[PDB]
Amino acid sequence: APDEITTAWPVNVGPLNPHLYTPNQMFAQSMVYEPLVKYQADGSVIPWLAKSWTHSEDGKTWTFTLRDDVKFSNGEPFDAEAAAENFRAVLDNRQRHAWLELANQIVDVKALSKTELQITLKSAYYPFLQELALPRPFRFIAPSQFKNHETMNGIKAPIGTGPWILQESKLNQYDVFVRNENYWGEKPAIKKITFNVIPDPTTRAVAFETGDIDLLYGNEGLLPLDTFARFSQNPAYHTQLSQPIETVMLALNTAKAPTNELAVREALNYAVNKKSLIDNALYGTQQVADTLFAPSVPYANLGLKPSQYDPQKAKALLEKAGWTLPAGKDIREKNGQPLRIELSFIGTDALSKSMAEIIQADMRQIGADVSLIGEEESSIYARQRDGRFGMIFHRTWGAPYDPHAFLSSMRVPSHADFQAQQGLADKPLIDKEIGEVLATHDETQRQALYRDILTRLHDEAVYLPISYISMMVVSKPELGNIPYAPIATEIPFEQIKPV
Ligand SMILES: O=C(O)CN(CCN(CC(=O)O)Cc1ccccc1O)Cc1ccccc1O
Ligand SMILES: [Cl-]
Ligand SMILES: [Cl-]
Ligand SMILES: [Cl-]
Ligand SMILES: [Fe+3]
Repeated sequence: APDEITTAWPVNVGPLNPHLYTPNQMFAQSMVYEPLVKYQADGSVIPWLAKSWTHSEDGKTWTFTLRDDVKFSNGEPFDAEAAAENFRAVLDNRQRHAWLELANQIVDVKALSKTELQITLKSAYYPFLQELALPRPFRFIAPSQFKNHETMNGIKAPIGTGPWILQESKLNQYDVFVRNENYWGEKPAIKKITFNVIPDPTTRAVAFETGDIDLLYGNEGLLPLDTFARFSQNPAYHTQLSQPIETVMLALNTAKAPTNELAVREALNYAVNKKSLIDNALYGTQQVADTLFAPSVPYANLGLKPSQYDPQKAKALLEKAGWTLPAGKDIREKNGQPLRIELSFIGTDALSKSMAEIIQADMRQIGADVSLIGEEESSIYARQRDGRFGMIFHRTWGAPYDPHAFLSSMRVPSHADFQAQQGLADKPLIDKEIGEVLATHDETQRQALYRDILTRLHDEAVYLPISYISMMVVSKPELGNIPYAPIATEIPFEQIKPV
């Protein structure tokens, strides 16, 4: 059976409501549900469920011409009415989509005919098409599967137009997908995909070694990185490591002592030998990051000055700010108060703990006492939401979220980035400029605004960028080369071709 594969995920795929978040898993929502326009690696979108579109003067009114040959997996038609109903269902839950500015921008969605769909916006929102292309929430479930003409209170069957259909799910055991034999587009070569629920990274590696799974595909947490490196030399196996997809960093709390001091945040940014951190904890598998966004990120090639590892400079910065060493102690003090910073992380995540131990050791060497606070996932999520941290691990979102959607979300108070930035004197100016950059028509102004926002965030040392991380693959050689999807959160199962 070379047209059936078995893979793994730490949890079940969830209900596969196209319009909700946890516990829905994005890769799976993307397997079943499809967008009007599809994101491509080059930053553009191509026609998808919409074959063409135009906008008014006045980029506020958009009219999409939809395909007329698409059916949902249950045989019901996809048309402008079905699409319009989906937009209504999403926007009936508007507050849950605040992070995504398109959700605050849509004023009206109307089916003008079976094939003409009209969307009107508040303002001329530039990233409109890219946001329609996201895994969620703007993808389409058969409206017959709404509950009481909504999706925010749940759905019936997870019926999409996509190339995969969920066959069955068993909580804490597995999820099975089958090829859609009535897909409007190209038939996948793979007919069946089974996801075994395997929460532990070493258990996932063991399941591969035993032959129990055929494919593992994910970020730096996919499997232990020492094991991945051994696998890459094993001629019985296939492995891949993509080019970097996003940044991993610390976020520093500018509203909490002692990270409220610019000098402290600058010093911390000179204290870490990132190459050593990566060679120590990540087995050399990732790239050093010195800016929030890699220079390859749209609008982010700004020539920002890196803070290279320089513990002499880190110490001098702290000294100048009045943090000095008592005899004969290693931890600096100012006004008799110790230079102590809490780093909270998920206590069961071994990679986080490994990185945190390295960070603690590096910062001790410059006289900062980092306290490691390892907690359960729920408590960490609460800390980020509410600003109850000194430092936390954080990551960017990858294409096409970076930079515009990541920046957009910095304005949302109940999230880590706003919370980390809350202490900055220029936070209001930053949030103003983020609003402006999303709305601006003037392309030179757009570049200037991105420059200013990213330059302030960099110069104010809000983050401590660590690494640009890659997607990783481990596979049975019989599966062949495994492609990557343009959207960092999607897995392109329909492009796998064992041939
Ligand atoms: O992540 C948040 O801060 C809030 N999420 C909005 C932005 N995410 C997009 C999304 O969830 O679709 C960004 C994102 C990008 C890439 C991978 C994962 C990911 O979540 C919504 C969100 C809400 C509840 C639980 C988990 C969630 O992700
Ligand atoms: Cl989740
Ligand atoms: Cl490797
Ligand atoms: Cl001072
Ligand atoms: Fe999210």
